[PDB]
Amino acid sequence: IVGGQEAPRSKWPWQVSLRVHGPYWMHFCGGSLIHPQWVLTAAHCVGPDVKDLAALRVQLREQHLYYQDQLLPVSRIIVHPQFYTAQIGADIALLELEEPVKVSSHVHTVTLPPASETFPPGMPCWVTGWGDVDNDERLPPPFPLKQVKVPIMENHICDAKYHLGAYTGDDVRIVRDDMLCAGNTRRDSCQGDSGGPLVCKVNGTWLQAGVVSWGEGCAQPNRPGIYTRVTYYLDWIHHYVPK
Amino acid sequence: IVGGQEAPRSKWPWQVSLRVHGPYWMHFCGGSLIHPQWVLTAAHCVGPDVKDLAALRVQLREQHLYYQDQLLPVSRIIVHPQFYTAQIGADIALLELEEPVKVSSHVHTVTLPPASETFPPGMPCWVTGWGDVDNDERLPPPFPLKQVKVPIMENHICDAKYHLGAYTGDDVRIVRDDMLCAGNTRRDSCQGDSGGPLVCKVNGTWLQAGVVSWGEGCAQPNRPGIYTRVTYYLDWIHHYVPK
Amino acid sequence: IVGGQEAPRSKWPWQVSLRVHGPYWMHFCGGSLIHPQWVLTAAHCVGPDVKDLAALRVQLREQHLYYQDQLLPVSRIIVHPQFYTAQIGADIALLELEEPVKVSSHVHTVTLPPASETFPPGMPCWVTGWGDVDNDERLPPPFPLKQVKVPIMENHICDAKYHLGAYTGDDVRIVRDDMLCAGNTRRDSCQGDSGGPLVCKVNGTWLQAGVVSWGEGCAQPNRPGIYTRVTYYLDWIHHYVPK
Amino acid sequence: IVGGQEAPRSKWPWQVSLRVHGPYWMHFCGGSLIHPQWVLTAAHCVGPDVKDLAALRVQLREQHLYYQDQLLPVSRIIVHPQFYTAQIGADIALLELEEPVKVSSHVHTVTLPPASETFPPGMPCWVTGWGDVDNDERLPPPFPLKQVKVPIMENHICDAKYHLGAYTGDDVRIVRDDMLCAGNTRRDSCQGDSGGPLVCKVNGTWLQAGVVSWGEGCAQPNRPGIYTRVTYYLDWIHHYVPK
Ligand SMILES: *[C@@](O)(c1noc(Cc2ccc(OCCc3ccc(Cl)c(Cl)c3)cc2)n1)[C@H](CCCCN)NC(=O)c1ccc(F)cc1
Ligand SMILES: *[C@@](O)(c1noc(Cc2ccc(OCCc3ccc(Cl)c(Cl)c3)cc2)n1)[C@H](CCCCN)NC(=O)c1ccc(F)cc1
Ligand SMILES: *[C@@](O)(c1noc(Cc2ccc(OCCc3ccc(Cl)c(Cl)c3)cc2)n1)[C@H](CCCCN)NC(=O)c1ccc(F)cc1
Ligand SMILES: *[C@@](O)(c1noc(Cc2ccc(OCCc3ccc(Cl)c(Cl)c3)cc2)n1)[C@H](CCCCN)NC(=O)c1ccc(F)cc1
Repeated sequence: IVGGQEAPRSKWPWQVSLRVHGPYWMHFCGGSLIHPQWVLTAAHCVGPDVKDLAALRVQLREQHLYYQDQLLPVSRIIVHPQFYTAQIGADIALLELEEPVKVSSHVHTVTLPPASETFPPGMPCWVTGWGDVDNDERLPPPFPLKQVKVPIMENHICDAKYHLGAYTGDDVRIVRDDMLCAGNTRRDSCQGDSGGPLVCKVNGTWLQAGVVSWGEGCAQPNRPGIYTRVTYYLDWIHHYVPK
Repeated sequence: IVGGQEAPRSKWPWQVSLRVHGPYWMHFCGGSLIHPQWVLTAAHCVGPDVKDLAALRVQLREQHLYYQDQLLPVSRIIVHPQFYTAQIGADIALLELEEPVKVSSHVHTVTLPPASETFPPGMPCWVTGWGDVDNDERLPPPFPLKQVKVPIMENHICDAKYHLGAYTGDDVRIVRDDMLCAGNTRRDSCQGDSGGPLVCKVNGTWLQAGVVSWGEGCAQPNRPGIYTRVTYYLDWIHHYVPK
Repeated sequence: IVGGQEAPRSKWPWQVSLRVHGPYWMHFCGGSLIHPQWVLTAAHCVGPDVKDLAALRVQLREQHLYYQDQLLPVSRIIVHPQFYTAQIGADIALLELEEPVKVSSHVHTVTLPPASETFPPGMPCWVTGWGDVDNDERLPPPFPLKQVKVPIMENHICDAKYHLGAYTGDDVRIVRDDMLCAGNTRRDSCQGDSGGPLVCKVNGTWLQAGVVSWGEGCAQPNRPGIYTRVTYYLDWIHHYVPK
Repeated sequence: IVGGQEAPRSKWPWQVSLRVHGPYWMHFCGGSLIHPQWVLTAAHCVGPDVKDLAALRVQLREQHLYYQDQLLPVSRIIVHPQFYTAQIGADIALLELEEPVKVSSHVHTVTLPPASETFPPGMPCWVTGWGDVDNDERLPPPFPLKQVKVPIMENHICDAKYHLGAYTGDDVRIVRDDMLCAGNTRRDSCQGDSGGPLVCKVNGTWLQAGVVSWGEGCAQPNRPGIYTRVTYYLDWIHHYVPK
């Protein structure tokens, strides 16, 4: 996370850390608990190539990475079949846990938005994770969960910005309709925030608008953060995850 | 180049090295001389973001990088306007030299194929360059120009291979119609060969079939090298380069 | 620590972590609390070149580095004036804290040996710290304090081992009389344990025999860990530290 | 080499490159040809631990590293038996080639100084090699042999400078009597120049005064370059090398 602050312990009870087997169980991406048995993440965290499920675990909400790990094994990785790269789109995946988790006020699911919600500019939205605090700058120990409030911008505005300082023709769409844009040169997600949630408070409910997907660096001029637009993939999610 | 050998001095008179300003004029990509004043390369070498022409030079055929440099300034970079990433496609660009080169038997142009030419599967073609000799393995000093014979593979077969061990749906195209495929787990192009030529000898003439574009690593199982299909972009090339 | 285990919370109440100012207060060396206002460490941690006291802090015993830091400022660095390199010797230094520590069962001082004490070969001693777990292998998060039992070895035997597979003449001393030797190819101290204590239980009391100094890598054949011999420098320590 | 310039082809016919077996025969130290069968270098380049001779070769003078290699195998490595570290001293070694080389005006031996020559300040002296051009700054391709004129300073002056900004007591000698000091903040040897020659022209003959040994970084304030003093080790050299 670029800008923002350490999250209060009572905020973001759906935040998860994805861990890869190595010298230790290392954080490589975020996710969100959308069901006691299901984690929502980015496809680019777990694909497009098929990996050994034994090499993956999930960690539920931790204030500080690694200090109190209780790792959960995964039974299934489901990756959107249209996914190949984040810039092409369909950057969305599901992890099925081997067992349902016990939910509480400290650890519980995020609400998915209804199909009609567009998340226009001036919506209050937050992105959370344990990623880099700037381009090529690691989150230092003790690895506190960060949050930052990011301004939403309309896709067409964001598309026009991505074309400034580029050879790409103005008519060749960069920011696609299954994507959502937020952030500026002080407030963004960064490497290690991938797969984590962008959440907006709508009529007193926290809704997941986005999955951290991609950008040209982090907090760079005319290069806002890009997110998988959750409303676009509700029917695909609801094929796997009970309502 | 993976699984290659050092090129004879008399072969590949069209090979060029692209150089970026730093502590020295470092090789970052290949190219081909298609006209005395024009170099053909990959868009991803020089875009999609706009670069300073002052930081770029061209070096014509060298047996060993850096030994006998005579660096040429570039007057214009023309990146295909449909280019954003190599996986989306249109991975092709033109460098206009500030002066035409005086051609010789040692340094001269490659022939572009006719629009009709379909380089059939199995045909023996060659790819050349000063790139890595394996995944994350640098070409050692003294940096000899390398060559490897790579068989052409039909797009449908190559697309099918990229789907093996992948979550991507079989009906979702990975290798697109403006791309061409060559190589196996012993013979491939690699990082630093980007923008360089894939050449095939047809009716006793060397024709440039491909521009080194992308792949999943180098010489990996079921991940052949992907190239920009030159026949696809002949009308765009001929818009700038005299016939 | 090589071949160790995580320390019980009740053990090694004198262990300290030395911290340098940067993007965070990073652990670079160990130390021991020998008096409420004094830390014993290696000269090579803090010399021979003069450093800014503002850039140094001390952290008293913590089970996991960085998690619950309470960083203590240092009023003075005293590096033995005969120190230039660890292999020459006098690898010993004192940090004077700005305030005396309030001692407890969890955090308190280690006992210095009497001048006469000869820690005989084969005696069970312990070395502790947050250093590497093998050659160029970092302690993973969450950075637990580690411990390993290492047998004391006679200087003459240790000197003889350093000469095996070396050009150095057998009559040319490598392990000097102000040094002490411990460890084998399964059990050693390593990079980041420097300045930490080697403690031995004598007549029911923990005595500090050694300060982690140097070696040829960690746990290498015929290259035991070398330590500053504390008994050798008692008169220098007691010049500054009340008895 | 810090400061100075590329050496003319006609200068330093005694300069040698030491090569270690890896992905390529990589330069790690310099040397000097003192006899058709013998190379003079630093002990720290080849010791104190015994290595496999098959992993070492010698390259005689080349203007550009790697471009025209004709590598020579070594029959013997002879390291001063008093050597353990450069700062302790006796930083001197001999390589015996398997065959005598053919000498010419382009490749020939350097003259050793007579026992009485002290090399006082104001002597014109040069140091040569393919080492770093500044602290952690590699010689760029094409790796030209560099030279720099370095001012000699008296041992006592150099010893006093090494004490400025240090804890080491003023009467604890750092610069030892078997060592020689040259350089300033514009002109020095650096990492990769180790084992190479410091040569001074005395009564129209080039004499090797020094072997590149050590320093605190390169061209740093109050830290001139330190060399093994060749006159100190003449009797040891003459045990092995014919006059
Ligand atoms: C994401 O934070 C991000 N950062 O890096 C990535 C890519 C990445 C890196 C490592 C891994 O490790 C997977 C290991 C593994 C092993 C075994 C098993 Cl079984 C499994 Cl499942 C996994 C995966 C993925 N993603 C950032 C966010 C940027 C936000 C900018 N505002 N995204 C990118 O860096 C990025 C992604 C894709 C792009 F096309 C461009 C940029
Ligand atoms: C290509 O060999 C390759 N290798 O690296 C690249 C990417 C790359 C990296 C650096 C640069 O630097 C140019 C910077 C610069 C600065 C100043 C100025 Cl003025 C200019 Cl013009 C430019 C450019 C490009 N490409 C390989 C080939 C793989 C072959 C496999 N068989 N391709 C990739 O590595 C690759 C490219 C694109 C992708 F989407 C994936 C993979
Ligand atoms: C020690 O564990 C060790 N590990 O690294 C060292 C060297 C070292 C590296 C960095 C620093 O940082 C000091 C920075 C600093 C900045 C500001 C301020 Cl204000 C201050 Cl005071 C300081 C210090 C020291 N030492 C190991 C133990 C090996 C045990 C093997 N059995 N020792 C070595 O690595 C070693 C030391 C000396 C040698 F000559 C050789 C080897
Ligand atoms: C020297 O230029 C220098 N630079 O690095 C060294 C140390 C060094 C590095 C690599 C190797 O390779 C060993 C490979 C090998 C493999 C097989 C076989 Cl068979 C053999 Cl024989 C060898 C060896 C040694 N030395 C610089 C010069 C500094 C000049 C400052 N004005 N010296 C140092 O960096 C240095 C040496 C010793 C010190 F105590 C401090 C500094």
